[PDB]
Amino acid sequence: MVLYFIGLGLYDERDITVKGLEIAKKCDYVFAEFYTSLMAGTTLGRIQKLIGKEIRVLSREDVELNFENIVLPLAKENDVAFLTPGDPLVATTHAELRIRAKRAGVESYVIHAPSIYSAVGITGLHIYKFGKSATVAYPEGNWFPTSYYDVIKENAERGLHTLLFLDIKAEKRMYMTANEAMELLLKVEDMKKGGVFTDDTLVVVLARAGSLNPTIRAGYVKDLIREDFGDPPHILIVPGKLHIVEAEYLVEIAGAPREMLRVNV
Amino acid sequence: MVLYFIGLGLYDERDITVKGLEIAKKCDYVFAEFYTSLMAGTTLGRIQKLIGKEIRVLSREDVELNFENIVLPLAKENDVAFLTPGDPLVATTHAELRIRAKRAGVESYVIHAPSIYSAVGITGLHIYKFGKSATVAYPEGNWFPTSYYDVIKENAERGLHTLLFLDIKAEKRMYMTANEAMELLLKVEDMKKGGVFTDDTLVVVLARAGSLNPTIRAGYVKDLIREDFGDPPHILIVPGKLHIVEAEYLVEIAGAPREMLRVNV
Ligand SMILES: Nc1ncnc2c1ncn2[C@@H]1O[C@H](CSCC[C@H](N)C(=O)O)[C@@H](O)[C@H]1O
Ligand code: NA
Repeated sequence: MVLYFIGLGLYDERDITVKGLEIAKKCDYVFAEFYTSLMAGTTLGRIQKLIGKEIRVLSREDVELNFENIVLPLAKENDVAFLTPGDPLVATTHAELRIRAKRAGVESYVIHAPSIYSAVGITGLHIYKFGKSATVAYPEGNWFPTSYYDVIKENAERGLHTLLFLDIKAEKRMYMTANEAMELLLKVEDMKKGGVFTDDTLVVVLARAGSLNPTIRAGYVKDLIREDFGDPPHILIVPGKLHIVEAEYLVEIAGAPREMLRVNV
Repeated sequence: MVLYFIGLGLYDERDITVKGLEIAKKCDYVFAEFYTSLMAGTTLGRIQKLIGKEIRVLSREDVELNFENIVLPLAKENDVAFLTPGDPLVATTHAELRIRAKRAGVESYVIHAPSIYSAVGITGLHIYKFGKSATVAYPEGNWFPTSYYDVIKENAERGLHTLLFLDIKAEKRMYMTANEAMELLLKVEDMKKGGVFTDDTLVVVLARAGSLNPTIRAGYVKDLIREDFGDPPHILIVPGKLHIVEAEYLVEIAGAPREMLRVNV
């Protein structure tokens, strides 16, 4: 009669909380999805070994179209867990799944875990300063989406930072690199001409948040657009005007260029 | 030899990540601060038991003025951990502590944990739609803070949701309730008369996120301002423009008035 939405955390199998693990171990059935994000520092096998339960993976269609006939039926007579990377309900559509549970007479509880939304705090950028967030999508066919560029413009205009998620093809396991993200934004700038993203724009790249050795880099596009940030996934941030302490942290921790202490503060 | 910034999570000792627990267990010295937030479902005793180490609690003064005198010295010859509620670098000034560590020749690592910043997901509000965040502070003497009101105005203007961290006076055991926050806001509205926060404003309250049964309520200020939302900690959220599914979740899960199902596009 109970469904537990349990977050898996940022990087590897140890990013799940003690509460989430203990609850997952007591569940009769455990489902998981890895289409919204992928746990780059571990594997399904390692996660299954830690939880000590067989994990049935669900595709996007399984969830969005058939959550009520795949997961909920079992949650009516047993304790069921639904595992997701990061913090449950961060993914836009996930919250609605609790409404489906209700309508099916199934109770649901949420067990939180670290999310990139809060983990980006490791860049030294003040969390309260983040504005609306967005996702950089690949252009294709006759479709060139550029809304993420407008998001950056509006936030920046108000001195706010912009958290940018990069495109991902979970199934195909193909990621968009921060490098590719920068190339696309430069292309959009050439069309929009809004002076929002140029070779002189200061950006921050975060890779493998959650690991003991994440990659945190900050600098100007002209210098970072060809740098090697390691294996995906990458997160790109376009910070608004920086608080002095933010710039110093980037300089001291992320090896940012001295220049930003005077140019972007 | 090294310093660990380890987050403890939202509610109780089990909100720490497996990674954080296993590392905390093998540290020679463990320090902690419990003034940046309230973990209403645990005690120092329970935390010490889980980690199996004695924890020396530091005050805001100990940290902000003497971190390099109390913590760092030991990190030069031992493995030290500094524990904090939620995520160590979120809505705190702890990021700056890493600079002190570096300048002292001490390498540091960060172990994230569930944070209120991402936990807002349980409100059903799309996380990407939150804009600049703010803190509602207790007026002090003739000083009556009001900046948070302008933040709400800026966000609502963009149709973005506003997350409001609430004040805390740890040494006085004082934790601002959502009720007190709304009262202060109504008073600021009377002074500024910007039509930003009135009795008809839709607000969302999230109390004791992280527990298995947090209080999640949504509705008009006039109806919520005197409602008992349970023990602290609380956060107040003032949504911007709602998507259909957001409104639906507020009604179905947060008990909002069914008329809120209708949205003014
Ligand atoms: N579990 C919880 N439930 C509701 N509000 C919470 C909360 N934890 C923190 N808060 C809010 O956040 C404020 C502290 S700011 C510190 C946040 C912490 N670093 C984190 O990552 O979560 C509290 O005063 C309250 O306003
Ligand atoms: Na945000």
